[PDB]
Amino acid sequence: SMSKVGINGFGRIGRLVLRRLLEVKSNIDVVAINDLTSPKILAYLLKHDSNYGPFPWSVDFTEDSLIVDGKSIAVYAEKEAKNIPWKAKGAEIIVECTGFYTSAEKSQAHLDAGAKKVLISAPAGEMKTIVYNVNDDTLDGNDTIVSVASATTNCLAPMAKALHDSFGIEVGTMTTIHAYTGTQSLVDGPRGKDLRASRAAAENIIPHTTGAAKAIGLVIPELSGKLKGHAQRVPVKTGSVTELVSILGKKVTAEEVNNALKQATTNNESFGYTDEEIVSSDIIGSHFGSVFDATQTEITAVGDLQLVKTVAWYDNEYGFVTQLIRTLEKFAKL
Amino acid sequence: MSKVGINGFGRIGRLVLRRLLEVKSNIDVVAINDLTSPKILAYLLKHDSNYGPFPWSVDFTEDSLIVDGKSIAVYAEKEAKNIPWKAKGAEIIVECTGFYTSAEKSQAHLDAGAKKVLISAPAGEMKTIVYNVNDDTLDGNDTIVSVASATTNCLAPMAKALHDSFGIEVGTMTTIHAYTGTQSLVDGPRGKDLRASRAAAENIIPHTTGAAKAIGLVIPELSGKLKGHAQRVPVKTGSVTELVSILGKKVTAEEVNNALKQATTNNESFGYTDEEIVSSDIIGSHFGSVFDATQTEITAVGDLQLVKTVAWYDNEYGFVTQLIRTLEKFAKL
Amino acid sequence: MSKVGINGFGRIGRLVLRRLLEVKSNIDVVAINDLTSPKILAYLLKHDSNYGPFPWSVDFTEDSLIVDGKSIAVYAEKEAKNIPWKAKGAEIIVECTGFYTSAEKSQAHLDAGAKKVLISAPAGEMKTIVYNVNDDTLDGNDTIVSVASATTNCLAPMAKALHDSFGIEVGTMTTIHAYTGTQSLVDGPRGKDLRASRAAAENIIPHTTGAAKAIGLVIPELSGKLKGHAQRVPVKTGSVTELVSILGKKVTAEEVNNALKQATTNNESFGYTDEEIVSSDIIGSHFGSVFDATQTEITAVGDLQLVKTVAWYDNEYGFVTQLIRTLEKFAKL
Amino acid sequence: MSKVGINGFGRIGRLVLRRLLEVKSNIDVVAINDLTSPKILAYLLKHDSNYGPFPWSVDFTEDSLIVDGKSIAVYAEKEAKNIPWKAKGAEIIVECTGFYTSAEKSQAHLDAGAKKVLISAPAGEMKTIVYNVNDDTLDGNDTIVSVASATTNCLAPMAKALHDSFGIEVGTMTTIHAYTGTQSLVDGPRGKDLRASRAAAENIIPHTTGAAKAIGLVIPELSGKLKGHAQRVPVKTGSVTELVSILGKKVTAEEVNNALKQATTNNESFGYTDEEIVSSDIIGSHFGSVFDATQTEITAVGDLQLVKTVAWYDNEYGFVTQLIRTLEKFAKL
Ligand SMILES: NC(=O)c1ccc[n+]([C@@H]2O[C@H](COP(=O)([O-])OP(=O)(O)OC[C@H]3O[C@@H](n4cnc5c(N)ncnc54)[C@H](O)[C@@H]3O)[C@@H](O)[C@H]2O)c1
Ligand SMILES: NC(=O)c1ccc[n+]([C@@H]2O[C@H](COP(=O)([O-])OP(=O)(O)OC[C@H]3O[C@@H](n4cnc5c(N)ncnc54)[C@H](O)[C@@H]3O)[C@@H](O)[C@H]2O)c1
Ligand SMILES: NC(=O)c1ccc[n+]([C@@H]2O[C@H](COP(=O)([O-])OP(=O)(O)OC[C@H]3O[C@@H](n4cnc5c(N)ncnc54)[C@H](O)[C@@H]3O)[C@@H](O)[C@H]2O)c1
Ligand SMILES: NC(=O)c1ccc[n+]([C@@H]2O[C@H](COP(=O)([O-])OP(=O)(O)OC[C@H]3O[C@@H](n4cnc5c(N)ncnc54)[C@H](O)[C@@H]3O)[C@@H](O)[C@H]2O)c1
Ligand SMILES: [Cl-]
Ligand SMILES: [Cl-]
Ligand SMILES: [Cl-]
Ligand SMILES: [Cl-]
Ligand SMILES: [Cl-]
Repeated sequence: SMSKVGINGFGRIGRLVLRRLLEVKSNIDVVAINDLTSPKILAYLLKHDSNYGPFPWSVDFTEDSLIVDGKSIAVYAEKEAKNIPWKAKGAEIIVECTGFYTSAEKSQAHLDAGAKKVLISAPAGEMKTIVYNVNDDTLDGNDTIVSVASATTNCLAPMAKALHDSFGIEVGTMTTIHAYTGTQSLVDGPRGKDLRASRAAAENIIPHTTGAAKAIGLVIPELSGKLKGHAQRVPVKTGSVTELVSILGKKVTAEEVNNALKQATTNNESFGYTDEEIVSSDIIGSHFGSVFDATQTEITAVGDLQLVKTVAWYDNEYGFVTQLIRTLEKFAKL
Repeated sequence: MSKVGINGFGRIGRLVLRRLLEVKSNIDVVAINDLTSPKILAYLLKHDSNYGPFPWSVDFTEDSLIVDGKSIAVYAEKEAKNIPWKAKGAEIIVECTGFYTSAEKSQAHLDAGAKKVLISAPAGEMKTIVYNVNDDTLDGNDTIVSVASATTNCLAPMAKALHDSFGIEVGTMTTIHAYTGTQSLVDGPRGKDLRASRAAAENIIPHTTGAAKAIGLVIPELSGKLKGHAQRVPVKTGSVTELVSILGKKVTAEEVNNALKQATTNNESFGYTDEEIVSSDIIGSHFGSVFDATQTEITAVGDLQLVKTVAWYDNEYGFVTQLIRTLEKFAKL
Repeated sequence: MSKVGINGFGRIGRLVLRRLLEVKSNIDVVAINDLTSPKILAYLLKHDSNYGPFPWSVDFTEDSLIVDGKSIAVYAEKEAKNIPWKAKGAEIIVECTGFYTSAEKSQAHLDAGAKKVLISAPAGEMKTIVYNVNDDTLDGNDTIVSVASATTNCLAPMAKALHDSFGIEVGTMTTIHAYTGTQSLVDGPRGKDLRASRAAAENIIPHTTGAAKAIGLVIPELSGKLKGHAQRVPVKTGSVTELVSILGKKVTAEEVNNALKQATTNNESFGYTDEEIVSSDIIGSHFGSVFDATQTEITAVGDLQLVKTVAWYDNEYGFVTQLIRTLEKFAKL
Repeated sequence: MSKVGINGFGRIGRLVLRRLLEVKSNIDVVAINDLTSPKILAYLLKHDSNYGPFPWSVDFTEDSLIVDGKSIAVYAEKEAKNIPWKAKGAEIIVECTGFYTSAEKSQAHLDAGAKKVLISAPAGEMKTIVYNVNDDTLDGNDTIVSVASATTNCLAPMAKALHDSFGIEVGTMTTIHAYTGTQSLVDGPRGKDLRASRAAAENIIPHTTGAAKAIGLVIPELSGKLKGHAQRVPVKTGSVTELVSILGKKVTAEEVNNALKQATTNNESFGYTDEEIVSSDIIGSHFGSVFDATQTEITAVGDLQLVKTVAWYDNEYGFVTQLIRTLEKFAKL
């Protein structure tokens, strides 16, 4: 069993990866970290978190390492993945969280740099892409580079799966009202080519493209090409919600849709259920990838024309991370 | 009837007066009712967190505002039946408190000596007006009317245009809506709406709204064919409405965009953009709705088609501009 | 041991219960009074926008909350003299409504059957306790006591240490303070504080506070020597207190900081940090005040010296841990 | 001189243009350098999250902006020496990038054919100007000059008036300051400054500034007498500076306010308010600083006296107005 892990990109997602690993007392062992800064700065960011608060374990550092819960972790500072000295500590599986290696072509650099497998924390083109407890059974021993898609995908997928299986989804469109992230702007200024991303993220509702629905065929093959959607990025720091409007393959009531979602969430560590009147901050630190909200279910019908709107919460930082880590633990034991 | 009183000199009520002054209306605000002192109403009029300084002079006396040199009586009667509207001859009441959103309740303004009420919110089965959609329905004998919600003013012009051009068979709405005074600053009781008891500037809060459900009051042919809800989020004003529809015809995005553009032409109430705007860009809008071509989306599989269309709105000032047009026509009957 | 009643199950009132259970306190909370239904209180206790899910089970009946399987009676009496405290034998009331902040007002809890009241806000000239500064001034005869504001609880430990080590000749205080429920979500009337009427999540808002003015109730040697005020800013909790002092002695930054470290040693109410923290890092703190040596500043010209000292506080949970420490001593008397 | 280039079409860079157009300056912006396309600078000039739509037409080509029907070249040179300032006759450079804050560094604008540079930030030991305090120190032989920070333009007028009337023997400043582009959107490395790495809109963030430390360049007799810092907070623009001074005379609050009223009278750079304003009320201010008499505070204990004076400022637009004033005068020498 491959127990030894490297994290590339010790950011929002990367830091939480470590946090979650120590929280579930995993046999997986983080032996090296690569970013662009000093151990001092990484230690400060790891110790102090604006969203989840103080790190639950001891954090200290050296000129070339972090010391977390008494255990030493090497820190490297290589912009180019192929130069990361992963063999020095035996980093076997790389959790790729930088945002700059989101393809097989790009992420294979880690293999050149001496790692064995790569798990990418973002969509990454047409490669094996896993949403745990939806399609993790498609994983095998020959998968060497894998994607876990976006938080949004981990939110949409299990909801869509439940619907697909119970009723059919003949066509649908998704809007996620999504917390702001590092790809957006603090103040109005250039942010590559996306004009909207240029705008101050905490002062606006900002429409934003996402591939979650578009590329859903990678997770649920039978819905391939049948979903579209987008994001409205809004001023909350983490916690998001996905709405899916579907034409289903069967006439339904709200109760029928809600019972089917309940069943699919039963005995399911990835996919939660609620009928409580919750709001976005209640999902912060969720250990699910998705939490279906029965109180938002809505059936609109005129004769035989039926629209069905299903809604699910997700903590796009930690909740997602819990999915990444479930996927990682299975990856390592193949 | 050129003389007006305002009940509820709140976010809507105050902007009502700003807008009347902005368009040099021959309507005359003579009286204002609220729950507080003139000092406090005057500070609030003078200094606005969303729109900045009042462009006119503002002073007060122990019973009045003086706005741009003109005296406006202030009353503090929590029951509308006790507002002395006849003292300064207030004929038309712009009801902006949120406590009289029905025929039965706003009757109190007429028992109190006014002739007409225009309610700044939905109010059941009464004439409900979205200006430049169904304003031709207003009548000389109408005494109590609604301008519905800001959300309704945003949805209706979009739904009207899609209805006329393609037909809407069924549809559902979500508005990503700026927070409002019906919500809470900090977590705490807010009557019986549990979601509304939560800190509004720190949460995405789902919230019910009749905008889609009551659309039949504005566009009879769409009666019962829409439903919808809001997601309240931390921006102070400026909101967006997404409508997802099954249309009566197969379409292209370009065809939808051009139909909509046609409907916005020479339309003081319904605006158009294909610029990559965000919500703060709608703050101060003088339209009730601004349709956004950049977010049009056609999802097609074989014969099936879903069409997502989206319009922005300044739920405060933009809605107010619709309220004033509706009031300018209401007063000349 | 003792049985308590909570009046005002609000931001402070709910966190009092959370903290009592977290420390496995002997105190049993037996009754709660507020203005609403058990359903609404259970919703609010369960789901907290600042601290997340309640760590215990929460349920309700028509007259009660059930928390970790223990029943707590719920009443809805706006006048404290009508709260049936005797029905469950609540002898110590934790007064958290904002409406009984005087000895004559909180007396009504004793007329209703309680023995002692601890008030969760400044309450005039009464025994006013900052735990680990002046908790020794409590005795078997006190029946109504105050714990001051969160700001007093931030200020008084810093001021006491400076007092004891160097003397404070005079000083002034400014706290950059999270917004609270006394402010407004949207621009609108809020009693006679004009500034409190303005949208709290969208402004820096100057705001009056007695923490400095009434510090003598907690540190008698400093009566009349300190003034200050707050700037309310848009963070939901997490506040910081700066104090500019002329000290009695003449000092280096290092020396100020050593004095404060000693004062924070084996002191569960008052903490120290030399880490570059920001306000969200204090959220959930089990201190009333955390002195920050990084912000210490000595400005000096000739024999003239200004000393600025800065301390953080979670005005919500942090304060509450102080209230609970004080509440535990006050029960045992 | 009437021919200017802007390096750094950022928050400050864009408002420079907006302001020159607002005052009908007979300076013309002929060229603009940044790191992006004309399409992106046009989108940004046209849509502003703080100040709304551009008041004038904005269009572009692949190498220019068309603003109010006039062409302005756009270049994208990382290094200032590589900028074709020569080409359109760029005489005075407004250096608003943050990256060329010295004489040596802004030299490069001269090495590429510009005469003068006006830097929009503190720039070490060079001629540093707060308009209507020390603009009389500008001469014809000046090439590279600074207008310091917004905080310096806030602090200087107030300090100047206190110094003239009473003397400041020593003093310390805290500015409660709107977040800027130098801070982080989410927790992440921002060079070596640990505090600047933290999410700016979710925290009160202590932060260093030289406004007080370098006041000597603006007010030579206050040299080395002041210190201070900032608490960055979650508002988008609009800040406030607090100064605690030991003055050279005993004073009342009335005496301190009248002296400030006098200094502000027919002073287009420095404003006065007796109204209970909040940060958003300063947004769009045409002053560098607005002294607020409602926050003046005198703490007296015998011969010892601390005086807190407080001034508001729009760190974006308000600072800009000072910049222009200085620019217009720099041009004519
Ligand atoms: N934030 C979310 O909501 C979220 C959710 C799910 C997935 N993701 C995805 O996870 C990835 C990381 O997101 P994030 O939000 O943590 O971003 P982030 O900016 O917080 O973190 C990126 C980290 O990588 C470092 N980095 C950048 N370039 C690098 C390089 N060449 N080499 C090494 N380190 C480098 C940065 O210094 C930073 O620590 C992205 O692909 C993102 O799309 C994000
Ligand atoms: N804010 C928006 O986005 C928006 C948009 C469109 C319509 N509306 C509607 O307009 C109405 C007002 O909304 P708002 O945002 O201005 O509310 P708000 O809370 O800002 O204002 C309400 C005003 O009414 C006063 N008031 C309350 N009860 C009263 C009584 N019994 N008598 C007299 N005055 C009383 C308050 O003091 C306050 O000044 C509501 O019906 C609301 O649904 C709001
Ligand atoms: N930062 C803080 O929030 C903080 C810190 C220290 C002290 N305090 C003090 O504690 C007290 C409460 O502050 P809060 O933030 O919890 O307020 P809050 O508004 O969150 O809580 C008040 C609660 O009291 C209830 N209430 C109001 N009037 C009542 C009455 N007559 N009878 C019974 N219940 C009533 C409300 O329904 C609400 O649940 C205040 O005196 C406040 O100054 C607050
Ligand atoms: N924001 C404020 O409140 C404020 C107030 C007073 C002074 N200032 C000062 O003004 C300057 C600009 O601040 P800002 O807030 O506008 O920053 P900003 O980040 O908005 O603007 C910086 C602009 O410079 C551009 N840029 C960066 N490097 C460049 C280069 N090498 N060549 C050309 N362009 C480059 C960026 O693309 C951006 O458009 C800073 O020096 C700051 O200290 C800012
Ligand atoms: Cl590489
Ligand atoms: Cl898509
Ligand atoms: Cl509905
Ligand atoms: Cl005081
Ligand atoms: Cl300094």
